[PDB]
Amino acid sequence: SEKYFVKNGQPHFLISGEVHYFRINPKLWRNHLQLLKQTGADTVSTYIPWDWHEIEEDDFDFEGKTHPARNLIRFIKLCKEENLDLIVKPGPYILAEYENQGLPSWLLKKLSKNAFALDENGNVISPDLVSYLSDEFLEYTFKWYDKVMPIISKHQKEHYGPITMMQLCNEIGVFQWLSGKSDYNPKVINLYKEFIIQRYKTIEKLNSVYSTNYNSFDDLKAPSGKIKLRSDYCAYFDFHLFFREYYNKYISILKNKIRSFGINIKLTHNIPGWIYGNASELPMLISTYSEIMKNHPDIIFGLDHIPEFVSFRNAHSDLACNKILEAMQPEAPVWAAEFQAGTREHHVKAYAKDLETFYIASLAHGIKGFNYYMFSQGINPEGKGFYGKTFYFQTALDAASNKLALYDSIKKVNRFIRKEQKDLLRTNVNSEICVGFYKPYFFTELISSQLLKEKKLNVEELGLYIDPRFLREEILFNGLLRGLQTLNYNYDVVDLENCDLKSLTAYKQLWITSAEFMDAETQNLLSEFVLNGGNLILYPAVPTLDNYLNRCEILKNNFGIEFITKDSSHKVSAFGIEDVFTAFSKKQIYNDTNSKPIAFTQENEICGIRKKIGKGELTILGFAFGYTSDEHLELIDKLVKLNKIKRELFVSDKDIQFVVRENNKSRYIFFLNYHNERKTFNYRKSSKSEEISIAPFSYKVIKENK
Amino acid sequence: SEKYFVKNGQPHFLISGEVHYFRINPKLWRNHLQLLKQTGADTVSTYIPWDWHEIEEDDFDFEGKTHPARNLIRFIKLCKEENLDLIVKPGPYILAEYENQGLPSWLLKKLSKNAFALDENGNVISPDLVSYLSDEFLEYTFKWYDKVMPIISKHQKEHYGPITMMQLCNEIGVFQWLSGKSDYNPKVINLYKEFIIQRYKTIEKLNSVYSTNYNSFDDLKAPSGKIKLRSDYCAYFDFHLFFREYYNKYISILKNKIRSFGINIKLTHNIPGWIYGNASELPMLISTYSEIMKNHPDIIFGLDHIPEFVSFRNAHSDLACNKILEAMQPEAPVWAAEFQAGTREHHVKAYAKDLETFYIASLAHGIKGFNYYMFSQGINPEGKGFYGKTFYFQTALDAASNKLALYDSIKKVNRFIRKEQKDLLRTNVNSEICVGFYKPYFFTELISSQLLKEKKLNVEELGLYIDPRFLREEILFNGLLRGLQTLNYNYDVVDLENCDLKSLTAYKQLWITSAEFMDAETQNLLSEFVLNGGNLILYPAVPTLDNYLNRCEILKNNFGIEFITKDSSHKVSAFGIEDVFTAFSKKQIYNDTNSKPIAFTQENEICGIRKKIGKGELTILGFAFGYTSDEHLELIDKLVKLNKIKRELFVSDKDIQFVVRENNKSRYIFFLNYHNERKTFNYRKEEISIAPFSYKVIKENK
Ligand SMILES: CO[C@H]1O[C@H](CO)[C@@H](O)[C@H](O)[C@H]1O
Ligand SMILES: [Ca+2]
Repeated sequence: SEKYFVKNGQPHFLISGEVHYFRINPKLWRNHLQLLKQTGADTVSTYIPWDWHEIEEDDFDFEGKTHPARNLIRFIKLCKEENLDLIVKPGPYILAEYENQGLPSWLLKKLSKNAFALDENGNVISPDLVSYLSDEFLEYTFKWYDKVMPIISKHQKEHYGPITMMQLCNEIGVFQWLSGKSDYNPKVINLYKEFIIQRYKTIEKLNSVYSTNYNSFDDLKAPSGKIKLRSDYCAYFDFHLFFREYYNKYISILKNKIRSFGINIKLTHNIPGWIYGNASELPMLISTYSEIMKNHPDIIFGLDHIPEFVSFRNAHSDLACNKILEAMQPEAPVWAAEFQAGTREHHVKAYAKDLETFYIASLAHGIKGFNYYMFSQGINPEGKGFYGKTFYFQTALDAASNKLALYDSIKKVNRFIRKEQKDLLRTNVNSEICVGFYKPYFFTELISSQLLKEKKLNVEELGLYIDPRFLREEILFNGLLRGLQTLNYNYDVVDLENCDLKSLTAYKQLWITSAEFMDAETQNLLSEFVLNGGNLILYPAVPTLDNYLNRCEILKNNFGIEFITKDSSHKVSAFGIEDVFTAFSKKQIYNDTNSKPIAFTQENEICGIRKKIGKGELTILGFAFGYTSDEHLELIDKLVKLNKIKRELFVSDKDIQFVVRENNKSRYIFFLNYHNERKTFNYRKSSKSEEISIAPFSYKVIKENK
Repeated sequence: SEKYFVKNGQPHFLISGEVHYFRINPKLWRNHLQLLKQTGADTVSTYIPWDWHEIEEDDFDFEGKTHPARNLIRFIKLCKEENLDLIVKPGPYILAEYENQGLPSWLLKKLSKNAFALDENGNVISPDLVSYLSDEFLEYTFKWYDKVMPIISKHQKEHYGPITMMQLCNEIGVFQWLSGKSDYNPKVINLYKEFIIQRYKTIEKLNSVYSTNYNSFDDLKAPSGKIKLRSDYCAYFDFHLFFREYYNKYISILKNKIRSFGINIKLTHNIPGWIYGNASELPMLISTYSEIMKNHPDIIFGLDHIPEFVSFRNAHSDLACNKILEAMQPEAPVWAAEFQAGTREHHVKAYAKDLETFYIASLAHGIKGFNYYMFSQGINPEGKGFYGKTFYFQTALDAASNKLALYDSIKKVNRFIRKEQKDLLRTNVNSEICVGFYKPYFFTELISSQLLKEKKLNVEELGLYIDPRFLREEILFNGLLRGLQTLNYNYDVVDLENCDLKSLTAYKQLWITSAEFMDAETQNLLSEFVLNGGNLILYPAVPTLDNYLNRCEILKNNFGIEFITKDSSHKVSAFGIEDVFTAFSKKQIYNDTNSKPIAFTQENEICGIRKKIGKGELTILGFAFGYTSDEHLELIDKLVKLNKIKRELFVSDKDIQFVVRENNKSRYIFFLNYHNERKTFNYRKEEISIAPFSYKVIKENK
């Protein structure tokens, strides 16, 4: 059942290293490639920068005619001579801390104003930020493709060349994110108007959903400014839906152009979202790719992991991100397109002894392939560095090809991977818990994010109290998922959109973190889940509204629930745990009918119940908790034990993390110490104990035959 | 010349541990105190919560009549029996994750609406947030003081009781910081109007400074909402000055009440500002106490240090805070009133091996005393915790007085401190670099902060491009100060306000991080400094405006500077360093008559010059850099070397931090490894290995 890369009909662990030929003395390219191969890597990865190769308009150099490091053709031939497969990434954007994010200086000087991303006042957001579907931008992008794509096509694996994969552009939308200023370019606003007319057909239908009074579609403007009315929320919701279709149109245009050159290799894209060493916003960015992933089964998305350090402060980010990619892309392996090696920022250190633990933790956490980014340091030639002359620090090789401390860490990890990959790639973890991923709670990058300038969404002005970003960051990502990982309970994540009921029936529990709104399809799905025999844990709210904040009481009615919303102390009791601190004064107070009351407010009013419905079980908690106290871990533990779920190991130190991965042949036990303490502990299988000592911020791996 | 606590006429390192009697079973009070003493700690510290002792209106229990943990008198007696001095903190606010931040529930139910802090519409901001100068709030505070202060008075050291210091209230102004909201209670606004009338005298004078069109003071409304006009910036600037006076009025009323009971012990206050393990906002909180510090030489402010971890990610925060407090409070020792021990937050781990290294780094960085907060965990009685049942985790003792991992680390550090205190407390570092602290750049807690989600200050709307918070956080705190500490160059900080020219002449360089605005007094000070023989480094702007954004070009004119502001690539070259990334497209381009050009834009326009002015030297850079590349460290190193300043040691590993502390007889070398790497190195003016996130201290006789 596992998804993994295959080479010659056998499991293959993809081990790539990033080596920027354009930032390395070409007399040293062969030494970099040999030293990468000698770590057991099978692949090398590089950007092909448009700025570097189209040196002036219609003046192309791929042969080193004008600068030796423009000799892409020679770099491709060296990869083949040194038995490395090649990933190529020709943009048009590369970012890569390259001046203008990779776009030619001559291009950005020549483009007219209507090629750029524009704010609502019509001003350029950034002199290096184009509008993706600008006619002018795509014409010049196509002329760049006309020159680089025949080279890529010629050198594909099917023609005995080394090229196995190509990335389209780079982290689509990472700029509408890192300004939260969204693109109000008129090509964009016109496509949005077409989208709305296609979605609603008549202004009367749009007015019935939004509760607006427009006389025609000509009166409807792109939403801007703060959300003050439920009608503003509806307009922005559709504007988020529109941006997902817009990014799908962009990548669709690039893909159709590439395929016309006879390029049949695997196409990729890369997911941004780590900043300052955690990834709690990454799920919002992956949600922007929802329409690409539905329409392009042949484009594999990989993660850009930037942990910066490896401790309890960020231990849950990589696992929650790996699980959420698997939920949105269940038919392809989970892989890291960019897998931190060294640091992009001199002042933000990357220690070999941290990253080595991150690499092993990533294996425990189900990664199936990765591209060390950056394996080799670079030096920017010709002033091309966005932020300074040196590209990356504390890498595996310096720019001169000297081995640095990280080289032996990568060789060690790669050696274990090559020894074990045949069994390790086929291992699963036994997850008895499924956590639901409700994508619409994530569709807020225009109105609510850690990066956005202006907070545009204030749910209280809409008569709501549960903010979808607060729910998905603090109750779900930093709360439930952090809590389950800390307690060593395995979970899977499932996308609730078009979700097959038969996928959900394998789990002992389904956990749904709900706001006051949820679409009829999902309310119906969860109703059927419980009636047919499922066990559902649902908090902090029974929803009563749909995605447009119109009445939808399907789940409430199907579960026989009556409630009133009342103010009380933040503290509740639940399952006999006193002084559980909850996020809101407002709580759902349930009437006790045909139920067991299991949580109480300070006034002893019922704010949680358990009941039997058809063949299934329902636990509802009308209050919000993440993981900000010890009472929160005790509560998660109690809820898991309601269905007699057990950890795989008894471990004497509750602060040790572990993962058991197994197939029919092999069992791997991964122990992870995310803490600055040398820990001595003992363990045994849940169905004579072994003693282990583990260093600070370190790991152990045990293999068992059978 | 050093400032330090004294005991028996000798230097004394103040070692206190926080132990909340009201959160510990009283059968275990003695065991907690004995275990604290056995670490070498000399003092114990606690709040005395108003809510806990005035159990109903005018019903006081200090003797455990109604709950055994209300026996304050017994706890004071145990402190004396167990040979510990005591710091008491009776509020009225204690915060301390205590319900209602320590105020009685019966008081908050009874107060009239006009006793509360109000929003601009007259709505109560929070049911536990009083107006500091409310007559009804102060009447009830005075009735609390009338019961608790005679007990404190009787138990002073003077009367062979254990009480040696007392804190007034707790983190005054903290609620306005966390919310970004000011108190618009009409009594506060009337005091603001009196402040403005006092400052300007006539509506004509205020109109001339603000460019307003008022016919009288009656037209004048307290500022609110986003700053759109230069006149709104002016009004908000004086609103910040007003709150600094308002906090001084409040602490003065408490102080005078306390002194009326014959309480002659040392009075204290505490400074917050750490967020997620860094402290780049704490200087803004120091700045809120400017008027208290000028008017109360006898109130010692201590720091609340909350590092959470110990690495290169936050290594610079505690030194920069200790140096700024020394600048603002030169006649008292720098001490930590709340010195992290364990963690307030279960999910935010506090490792003994991190905190041990933080404690030794704090000695390197000039700390003279501290109070481990929390030495002892607590259990909230009777649901009185703001949060869950437990108060703090990973402390030295759990609430039951079980020893935890931190206990042995604190005992080890305290043993070293007691062994070395007589000499270590009398050591200083030799700073040849002085960095200017310009308080008006910090006066922004109501309009621009890390906690204020919706920014009210947008300098581009005012025709400015250098934001004072960006400057003070990224160019100063996380840039210059981080860079100097990383490069192992000693610096001192100086308060530029009413600054003595004679004090600046000890230094070989003065570094000024300047926005486009600077008051006439500071422009004149820097003018006189250079003309008299000083070496000034000034960036990223020669200022041309005063604090009210009215023309003021004293420094520009006295230095013969001309410039045009022009847009160019972010990257410049400086002192032959190529590809120096700068924060702004806009840069100052200088006329170079009588000057030497030393920095260039991508098109070779002059964005930095050196010049001789009178007996002194000027280096002006018309661009902003912090520390976000290796070129930035190269540029700081070149600037320091312009005046032949040298590090004290050659250390073979540049990523080892050191501090040399000296007096006439004794030298201490502190080696700090802020990295996850075992490092081996040698040093000279001898080959040593230091574990990850660890330290080594070397003694040299001179
Ligand atoms: C500009 O984008 C870069 O920085 C952001 C913010 O850290 C990352 O999320 C992203 O993966 C990286 O490519
Ligand atoms: Ca001149």
